[PDB]
Amino acid sequence: SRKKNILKVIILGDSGVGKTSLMHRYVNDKYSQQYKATIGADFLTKEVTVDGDKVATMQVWDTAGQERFQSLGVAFYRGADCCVLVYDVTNASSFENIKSWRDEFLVHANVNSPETFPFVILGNKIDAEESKKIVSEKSAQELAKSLGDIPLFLTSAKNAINVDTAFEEIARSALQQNQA
Ligand SMILES: Nc1nc2c(ncn2[C@@H]2O[C@H](COP(=O)(O)OP(=O)(O)NP(=O)(O)O)[C@@H](O)[C@H]2O)c(=O)[nH]1
Ligand SMILES: [Mg+2]
Repeated sequence: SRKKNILKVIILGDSGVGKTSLMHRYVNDKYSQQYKATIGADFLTKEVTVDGDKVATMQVWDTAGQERFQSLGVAFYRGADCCVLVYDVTNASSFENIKSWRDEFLVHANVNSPETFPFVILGNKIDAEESKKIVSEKSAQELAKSLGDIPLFLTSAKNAINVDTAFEEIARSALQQNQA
């Protein structure tokens, strides 16, 4: 009935990049222009089908990007099946911080094979005006390759662009990690 081997997904990234917006666009297909800043760590669940015939339940964990609001530490990272690294295409420092988030996860999630553990990078706010978008796709692809050929998706939680495609890959990678 209730107890399931869920697929545990952690979403990480700087404050302001749109992690909460992405979680709500994925799980509830809704977008609110103004969410409160996230404090601690909470999750939502979504039942999904992976690649046509596998049913699973995703547990998507949303986290606090601001250090003053990280009041739960990082122990909840353990047991994760996939880690999502979000940057804002309009914010260079959020992009520059992607590897430190990857590495923070790796130190504390106690995964057994860091080299094969699935990461997915999301460059969010691709709907922004072109003049505001300062992180290039080319630059993002270079980083994703350098971190181990991790998948990169450009998204908009606001306009519902590519969040479904991205989480299709998050779900398939999570399931593969969960079952291997
Ligand atoms: N243009 C645009 N703005 C977005 C998009 N997604 C989120 N935003 C804005 O980015 C801002 C931060 O969004 P939010 O989801 O709360 O970010 P967060 O990463 O959860 N912040 P925190 O880490 O503090 O909880 C808000 O102003 C939000 O409206 C998007 O796809 N496009
Ligand atoms: Mg948030």
